Amino acid sequence: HMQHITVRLPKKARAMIVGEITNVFKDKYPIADKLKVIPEYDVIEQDLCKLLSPGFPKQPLRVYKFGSRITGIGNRSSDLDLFVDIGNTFHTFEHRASNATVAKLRAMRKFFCDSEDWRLINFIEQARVPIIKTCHLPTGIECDICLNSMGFCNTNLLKYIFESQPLTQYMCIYVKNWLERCKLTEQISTYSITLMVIYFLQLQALLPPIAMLQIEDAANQAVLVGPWVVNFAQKSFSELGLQQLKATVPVIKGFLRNFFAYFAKFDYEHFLVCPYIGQANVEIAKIERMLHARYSAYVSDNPECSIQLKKPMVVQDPIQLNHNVTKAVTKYGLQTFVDYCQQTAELLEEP
RNA sequence: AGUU
Repeated sequence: HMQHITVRLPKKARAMIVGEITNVFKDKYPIADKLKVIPEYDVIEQDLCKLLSPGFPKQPLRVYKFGSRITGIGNRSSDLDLFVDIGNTFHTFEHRASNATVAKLRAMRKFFCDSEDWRLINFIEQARVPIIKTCHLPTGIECDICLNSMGFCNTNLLKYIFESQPLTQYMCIYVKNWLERCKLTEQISTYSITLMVIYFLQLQALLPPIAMLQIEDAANQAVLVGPWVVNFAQKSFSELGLQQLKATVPVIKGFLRNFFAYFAKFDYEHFLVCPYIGQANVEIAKIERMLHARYSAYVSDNPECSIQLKKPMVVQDPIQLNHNVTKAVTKYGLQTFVDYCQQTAELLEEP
């Protein structure tokens, strides 16, 4: 009994949806806002610089913090993501880590192992973005350490979006928690659903297309990481012509109802979630011809690194345009997601 | 498949 039967929304999610929206945020939003900046992070950054510099003498070293804590959707149990730039690699793109990058990460491992200030949790060199997971013992904060600047770049984009249009931030906190209660996080990450929220609000004219923030003319040049444009015009929404909403409980509830209803009925077979273009009905069959000329040139030289479109669910990263962030979602995982969306939208209704 |  599979495709003809709806996957039942888990009880742990149902209780939270049917419970008042207020109790969702009463603690979670103020906590998430406070975790954007705490002094603990300066201790981590300084300790990490002190730890690793002797391992890379005569090379510049800068640490960049990113991820959910930094954008404003974290909680006390969230990891802190850290990009360690040794030797000015910020503007270098590696879809999969180079051997040189792996050798650098390998060399970093023994420092965390040897240092009493850090507990090594895992060393993941075979991931697309290899990482060292380690606990910073003085603060107790778990850190994911990588050698790839792109997550930092999209964090700064999210931070601008969230600060300009706080509704986005409230919605992301809600759907992050919904994913956890639905036990969907193995298939759909917090970052993936953040891009889905962004795209949904773009369709409502509440957020700009990312492409529109990256016009290349006399006033505005690109910051490039490989072929990707990672900066954006930090224009006020007043200049952009976009209204800025106060997120209230009824406002949030109404947008979340429409969010879940929209992704319950989205045609994942023919369309992709596309915060770069930020318009309705962006066709899987067309997207590769809609990107900037650097994309086509990049795939010409990296033919196995074009966006993976032959997948049940396509959500394109707005900066790293060759990345379908949901490429690992299975047909049954997508069916589960859409069913959960459908049931959540129903429970958020008030006829 | 593992950060975002």
